[PDB]
Amino acid sequence: YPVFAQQNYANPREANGRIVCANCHLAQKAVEIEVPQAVLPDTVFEAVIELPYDKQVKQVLANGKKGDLNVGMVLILPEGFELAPPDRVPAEIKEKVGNLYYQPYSPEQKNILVVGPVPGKKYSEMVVPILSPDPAKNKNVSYLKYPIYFGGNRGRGQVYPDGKKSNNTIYNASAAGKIVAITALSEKKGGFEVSIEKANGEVVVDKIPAGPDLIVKEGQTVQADQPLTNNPNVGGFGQAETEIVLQNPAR
Amino acid sequence: YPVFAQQNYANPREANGRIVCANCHLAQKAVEIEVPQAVLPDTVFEAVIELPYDKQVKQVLANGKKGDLNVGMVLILPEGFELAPPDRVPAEIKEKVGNLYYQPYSPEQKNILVVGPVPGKKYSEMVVPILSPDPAKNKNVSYLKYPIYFGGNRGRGQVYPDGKKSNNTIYNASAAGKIVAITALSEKKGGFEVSIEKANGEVVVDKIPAGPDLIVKEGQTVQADQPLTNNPNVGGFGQAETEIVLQNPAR
Amino acid sequence: YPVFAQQNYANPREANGRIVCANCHLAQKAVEIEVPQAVLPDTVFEAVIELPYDKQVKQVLANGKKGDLNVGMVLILPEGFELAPPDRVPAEIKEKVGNLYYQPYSPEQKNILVVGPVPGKKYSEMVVPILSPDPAKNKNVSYLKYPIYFGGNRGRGQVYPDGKKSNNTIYNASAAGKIVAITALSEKKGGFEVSIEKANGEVVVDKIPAGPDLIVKEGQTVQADQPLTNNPNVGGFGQAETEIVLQNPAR
Ligand code: HEM
Ligand code: HEM
Ligand code: HEM
Repeated sequence: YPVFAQQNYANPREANGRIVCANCHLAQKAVEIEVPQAVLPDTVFEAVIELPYDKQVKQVLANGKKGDLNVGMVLILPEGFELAPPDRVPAEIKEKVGNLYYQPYSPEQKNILVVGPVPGKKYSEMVVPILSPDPAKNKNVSYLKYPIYFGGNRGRGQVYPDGKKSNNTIYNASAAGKIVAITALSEKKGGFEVSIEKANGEVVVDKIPAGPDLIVKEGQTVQADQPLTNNPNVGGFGQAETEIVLQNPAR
Repeated sequence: YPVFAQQNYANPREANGRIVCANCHLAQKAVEIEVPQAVLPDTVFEAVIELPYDKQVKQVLANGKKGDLNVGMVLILPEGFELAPPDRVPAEIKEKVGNLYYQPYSPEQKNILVVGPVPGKKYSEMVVPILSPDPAKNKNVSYLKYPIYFGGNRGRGQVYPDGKKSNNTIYNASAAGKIVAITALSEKKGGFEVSIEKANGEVVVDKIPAGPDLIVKEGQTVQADQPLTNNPNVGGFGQAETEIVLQNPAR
Repeated sequence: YPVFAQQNYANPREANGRIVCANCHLAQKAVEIEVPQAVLPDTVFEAVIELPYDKQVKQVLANGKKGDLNVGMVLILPEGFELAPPDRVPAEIKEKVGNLYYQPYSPEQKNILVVGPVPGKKYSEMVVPILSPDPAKNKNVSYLKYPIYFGGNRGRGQVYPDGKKSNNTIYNASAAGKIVAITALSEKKGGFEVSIEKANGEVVVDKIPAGPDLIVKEGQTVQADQPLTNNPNVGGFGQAETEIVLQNPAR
């Protein structure tokens, strides 16, 4: 979740421009963002983001069951830009925003906003109220064309903060050998146990949680790291970059 | 504690199933819950929950020493279901339950119960006396197969409501540089103070409470937010789910 | 803006005499400046500048729309000359000067004045109240014929300090190929996305902000750097040079 990024990465955007969500949300899926080409200083504007996907397709949940997807994002704005205060957000805009609670990536990064998890059904499109800075009061900001970086995700990740794989990813053979057995993990607790008899005769047992479907058969020989299941993931992460000009007014 | 969730989260369960304890109890540790396949209306059934862990493995305590772990949990029951009143719990069951005090998440949420902190050595397994609602009198409940969500934790968390870290977690360098000095935080209580000479001459001192162990030496160089200690945490949070059929008496 | 020059160029005039505004305001447009041929020591005189342009012609704004042009300038006076303080400017002149706030290029360069952005509608002609030095006190100056350099602009520039293009300039193809598609960058705010399929099947997408007009069509084949739009710029930067004699009054 955005909280996983926050708790494990001080900067959500890596040197090459990759947003850290990608370190765990391994599938790529297009997203979009639009902001006005230009805005006056100390003015509230809207950032409209889209995280499209097929609402009819459900995902594997942590409990192994199928369910709806949820969305989240991280928006990296120029230094000085901030989430617009509620007292600066017009009712018409609060209406478009809805019941969302944008938060700064950290108290020391008010220019980086996150939100989520929130229902994909209702928030595949979101509006972010942003307050532009004033170069006349903030020496760290100028009347320039500034880049804006966006990262948007839908669906559960493939790996956890501890490095363990979630049940929403591909599982591969720990060793090469003949599959001598495939046992159902339980009755309520789905999953499987794949026994691989190595060339030396030792048997290893690979545990596979419920979620992914097996693509291997008993008696089948597999190579080490060969996929033993398909990929159950139906979600993905996408990035988009845009820009905005902080106008320099004067009459 | 379960109270932290109560004081900070209105709903302990998020849309995808994640239970809020996960926000501060970063370690994942399986748990189990079992209830009868079905139950008649207005009847007391027992929910048996387990929070297994090696009782021989001591955890880091707040004072810096190693000691026993406590357990806690949040149980999400369908509306209408509540803790069975004492006058409805048979002597036999009260004896199994023990001196546990299950409390509603809030006065308006009797269908959500919590317990803890309580000694894991004595409560690694618990019995919760539940009273099934009566569709005949409660129109908000019907004869359906109802889900039951459980979240159980053992061991101290890694972060508090305000973001501060406990001493039962990993401490990382607050800045990149070379460790020019490592001093004891407390002469007698342990803990450390690692002085890091930044790449700009400026020296910073990172305080490390007693509890975790240092994995860096004097003169060593470290990167921004690089592990200065191990991860002392031996506990964990886990979620389990189940279901029960609210039976309609024939005749 | 004049501030871009101030923040990026220590000296607004290069050795060859080109004024730094020209590094970003690529269209040359005549300007005029007049100062009397001579002035007495410690005397307030006027510099009358003209930044002519067709007031009926609107320019492209940063937001993509059309609007008025702002003007600004840099005035390089001989060492010792400065903006005449208010107490030394006759109401007659202050009235001509209007509500303009001439400022030194930097605190150390009182002899170099800048102003703007200000509306060209009202300030296409400006009056600058200058105080001549006195070789009797400022021995760094004498009774000579001194050069004066002027740089005046109107309209938005073509490139920012970081090299990014503004939307008030020509956009060219990033690579040679055939335009396989042209879509709106913004559904309601304009702008375009030109898809160029180059020889080896690869496709690149050039983003053109709202402002310039496309001079190309889908199905058309272009060459690298070939203009994809017109030049929306209707403003311009001009320089002028004059001189003034610091008189040595009979004694
Ligand atoms: C970082 C800014 C970031 C975003 C964006 C993000 C979003 C996100 C959402 C919306 C969910 C819920 C999806 C759903 O369909 O329910 C979610 C879930 C998981 N994430 Fe995530 N996530 C971001 C970053 C990261 C990082 C850096 C990690 C881990 C270190 C990570 C991992 C995961 C995992 C695992 C899940 C699934 C949780 C589960 O229910 O099993 N994410 N993320
Ligand atoms: C919510 C339902 C929830 C549970 C379950 C839970 C349990 C729990 C226990 C039983 C302890 C004590 C364990 C021990 O060995 O002493 C405990 C301790 C801490 N918790 Fe917790 N906790 C739940 C939720 C949360 C939340 C949301 C936070 C904070 C915002 C949180 C944090 C912590 C921390 C830190 C501790 C350590 C306290 C200390 O001894 O210093 N918990 N929790
Ligand atoms: C320096 C002495 C200098 C002057 C004079 C000048 C003036 C100027 C004005 C008055 C404007 C506003 C015009 C309008 O119609 O809105 C303006 C705008 C831009 N400038 Fe400029 N400018 C001078 C110098 C420079 C320099 C050296 C740069 C860049 C490093 C530069 C660039 C631009 C750009 C681009 C703009 C457009 C800003 C926008 O509205 O998007 N100028 N300048």
